[PDB]
Amino acid sequence: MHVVVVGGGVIGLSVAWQALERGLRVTVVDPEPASKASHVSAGMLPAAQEDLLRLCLASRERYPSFVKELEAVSGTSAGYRRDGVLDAAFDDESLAALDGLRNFLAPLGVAVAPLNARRCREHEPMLAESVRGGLLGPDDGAVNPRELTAALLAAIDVRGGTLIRRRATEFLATPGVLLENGCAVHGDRVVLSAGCWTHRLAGLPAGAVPEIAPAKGQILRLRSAAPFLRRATRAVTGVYLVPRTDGELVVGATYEERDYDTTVTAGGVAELLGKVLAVLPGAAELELAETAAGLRPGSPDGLPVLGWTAVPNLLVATGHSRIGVQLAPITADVMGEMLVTGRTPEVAKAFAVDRF
Amino acid sequence: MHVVVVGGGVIGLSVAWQALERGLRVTVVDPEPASKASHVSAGMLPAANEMLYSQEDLLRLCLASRERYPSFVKELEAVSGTSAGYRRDGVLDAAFDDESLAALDGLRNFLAPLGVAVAPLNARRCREHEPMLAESVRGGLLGPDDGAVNPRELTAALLAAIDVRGGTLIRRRATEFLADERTPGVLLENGCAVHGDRVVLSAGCWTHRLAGLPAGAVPEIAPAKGQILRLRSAAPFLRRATRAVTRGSGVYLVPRTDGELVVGATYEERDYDTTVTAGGVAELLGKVLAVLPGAAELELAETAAGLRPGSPDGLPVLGWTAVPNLLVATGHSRIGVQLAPITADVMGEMLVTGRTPEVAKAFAVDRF
Ligand SMILES: Cc1cc2nc3c(=O)[nH]c(=O)nc-3n(C[C@H](O)[C@H](O)[C@H](O)COP(=O)(O)OP(=O)(O)OC[C@H]3O[C@@H](n4cnc5c(N)ncnc54)[C@H](O)[C@@H]3O)c2cc1C
Ligand SMILES: Cc1cc2nc3c(=O)[nH]c(=O)nc-3n(C[C@H](O)[C@H](O)[C@H](O)COP(=O)(O)OP(=O)(O)OC[C@H]3O[C@@H](n4cnc5c(N)ncnc54)[C@H](O)[C@@H]3O)c2cc1C
Repeated sequence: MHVVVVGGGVIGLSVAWQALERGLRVTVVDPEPASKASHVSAGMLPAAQEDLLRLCLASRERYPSFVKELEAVSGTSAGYRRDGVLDAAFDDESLAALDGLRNFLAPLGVAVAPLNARRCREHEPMLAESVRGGLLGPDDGAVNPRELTAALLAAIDVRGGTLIRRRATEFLATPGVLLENGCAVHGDRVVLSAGCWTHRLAGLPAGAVPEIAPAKGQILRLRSAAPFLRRATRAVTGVYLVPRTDGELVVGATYEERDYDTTVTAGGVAELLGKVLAVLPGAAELELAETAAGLRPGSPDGLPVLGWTAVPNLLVATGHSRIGVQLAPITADVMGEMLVTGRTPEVAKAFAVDRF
Repeated sequence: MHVVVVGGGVIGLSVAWQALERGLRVTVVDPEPASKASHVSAGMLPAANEMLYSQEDLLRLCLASRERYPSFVKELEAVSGTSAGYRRDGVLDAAFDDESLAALDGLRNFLAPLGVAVAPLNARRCREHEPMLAESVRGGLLGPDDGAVNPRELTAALLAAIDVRGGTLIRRRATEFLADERTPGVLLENGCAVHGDRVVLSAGCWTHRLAGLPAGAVPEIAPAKGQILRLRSAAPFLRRATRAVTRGSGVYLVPRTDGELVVGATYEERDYDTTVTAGGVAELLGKVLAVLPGAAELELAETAAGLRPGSPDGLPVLGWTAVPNLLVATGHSRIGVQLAPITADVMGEMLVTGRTPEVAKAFAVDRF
C-alpha cells in the first residue's frame, strides 16, 4: 500500500520513515522539508495531563532505539546526546515547581536526582551563584533537530521513499493531493502533517481537520570554540539552554500568539538574552551567531491530533506544539500501527481527531 | 603630483576625493574599502558633548567640520550622481532622569556661545517631537540645524566620485612601507609596488602596524571595539536622529528614510576582536527599549561590531610625520564620520601648500 505524507518536518519525516520501515510505499510532499518549526527547534528532550504524559514517556522510552535504528539505516548522525538534563531553579517559585516535578516523576520510574544549590554549581560551574537547587535527569538528553531531520531524509531515501519538493495546493476526493504545478498524487492513505498549515489545505471538507493554530517562538544560538555548558540545561525563574558538541549553545524560547509572523524582534531577542545572562553571567562574551523564529503547531485544546478523520483514508498527525521533537518517535510508531492494522494503539486514543 | 592613500574608509575616501578635487592625482590602496569601522558606524553628526568640554581644539575642529558638512555633501552628490544619505531634520537630545536633565542644562550653556541652535524642550514638548519616547521623559534639547548621515551611502558616493575624477582604486593590502627613496611608496601583498610624491596613511587601527615604518614615525592607533545594531520597520519609527540618556548612560538612535533604525553603541577594550556578543547586544537592546518601549515590535535586522581608531591621548592624528613626504590622517575614534569633511579639507591644503591650517595644528603627529 501507498501512503502520501503531506508536510515533511520532524513529524511527517519520522512518520514517513517508519511507514517505510513497515514495508509501506511512501511519498512525502513538502516544497522545503525540515525548514520551519523543525529547523529552528531546540531539540530538548525533557521527561516533561495524564494522557500526554503517558505519550511523552513512551516516546522517551523509544527515543534511544529509534535513533539507533535511524543511524543504522542512514549511515548518518542524528545528534542525540544522552548526558542527562539539568533542571536549575533560581527563586522560591521555581524551586517549589521542582518539588512538584520530582514528585510527579518518582512514581513513573524516571530517574530524577534532587540537587541542592551546591550540587547544582558542581554539575554546572557556569550557573550564577543565585541558583537555589535543581534536579538531574541522568537518562534524559537532547537532540539536534537539524541532524535528526537530515538522517530521516537520508533513511527515507535509502528505503526508496519518494520526496516531491512541491506545495500541496488542494486535497482531492482513493485520496490524493493536487500540487502547485498541476500534477496530482493519490495514494491508498493520505496523512496530513503540515504543521500549522495542515488545516489550511484547500478542499478539506468542513470539520475534517481542526485548527492547528501557530504559536510563534523566537530562539537564538550562541557560540564559543569549546563548549560552554556541560549538558542540556533548563533554568527556571523557563529558558532552555542546549549545548551542541561543536560549541553552539541554543537558547530558547519565546512563546507568543502572533499568528503566522516569524519576524525576529527586538523584544524577543531581548527577552532571551535577559534570561540566559541572568543564569549564565559568563555567557556575556559568547558570540551571538544566529537568531530565528518558528511556528509551533497548536490545537484547540493544546494536545496532539493523531488518527483518522471523518474523511475515509485521510489521517492527521500534528498539533505537537512545544514538544514535537520529543514526541516524534512515538508519533511515528503510533501512525505506523494505525496505517498497517487499522486500529488505534491505546496510548494514542486520547488524541483522536473526533474529540472536537 | 601623485598621492597614495593607504586605507579607504570614510577618512581616506574623503581625503582622496578632495585631493582629486584639488587637481591631484590619487591612488587609494585598500583590499576592501569602507568595510570596517566606517561600515558599522552610525553616522550621528552631533555638534558637541561632554567629551569636548575640556578640549577646545577638538571642538573647533568639529564645529568646522559641522559648518562644512552641508556643502561637502552637495559637492559630493553633484560629482557622484548618487545620494550620501545626509538628513538635516535636526537632532533630538532626550533625558530621562535628574542626572541627565541637569547635563542638558550644562550642554545648552556649553553650546550657546558657539552659535549652535539649541531649543530647550520640556517633557511635553519632547513627547510632541517624538511620540515614541517613553512617558518617563523629563525634557530635552532640539538641535534643528544638526542631523545624521548614512555612512554606507556616504562611502558609496565617495567611491563613485573618486572614480568619476579618475582616481585609481587598488584592492590590495599594503604590506610594507618603502622608506629612504627619492619618493615614498608601499609594497603590496601581490609583490607590485606603488610610489607617489606623497603618501598618506589612513588605515584606521591598522595604520601603525604597517611594516617598514621607522620607529616613532606613527603613534599607536589602538582599536576601541564597538558593537551596534539595526532595527527595521516598513515605515520609519522615529522622526529624527535621537540621543537618549538615562541612568548615566547614552544611546544613539538614527532613523534612515527606508525604515532602518540604527542603535549604537558599546565602547569596549577588546583589542582587534569584532565578535558580536550576547552581552553587547543585550546592552543595546536594553537601552533602546527603556526609552522607546514600542521598539519591542521592530525587527532586529542586523548586528555588527567595529574598531574605533584611537590614539595615545584620544585626539586625532593629522599632518606630517618625521618621515619626509609621509603624512597620516587617523585616530578619529568616536567621531570620524563627523570629522571626515574637515579632515579632507585640511589634508588637501597640507598636500597642496606644504603648510598646516591653523585649525589642525593641535593634532600634529610630533606632539608625542
Ligand atoms: C523556537 C522553538 C523551540 C522548540 N524547541 C523544542 C524543544 O526543545 N524540544 C521539543 O521537543 N520541541 C521543540 N519545539 C517544537 C517542535 O520543534 C515542533 O512541535 C515540531 O517541529 C513540529 O513538527 P511538524 O513537522 O509538525 O511541523 P513543522 O516542523 O512546522 O513542519 C511542517 C511542514 O509542513 C510543510 N508544509 C506547509 N504547507 C504545506 C503545503 N501546502 N504542502 C506541502 N507541505 C507543506 C512545511 O514546508 C513544513 O516543512 C520547538 C519549537 C519552536 C518554535
Ligand atoms: C560601533 C561604532 C559606532 C560609531 N558611530 C559613529 C557615529 O555615530 N558618528 C561618528 O562620527 N563616528 C562614529 N564612529 C566612528 C567612525 O566609525 C570612525 O571614527 C571612522 O570609521 C574612522 O574611519 P577610518 O576611515 O579612519 O578607518 P576605518 O573605517 O577602520 O577604515 C580603515 C580602512 O583601512 C583599510 N586597511 C587596513 N589595513 C590596510 C593595509 N595594510 N593596506 C591597505 N588598506 C588597509 C581597511 O580595509 C579599512 O577599509 C563609530 C565607530 C564604531 C566602531
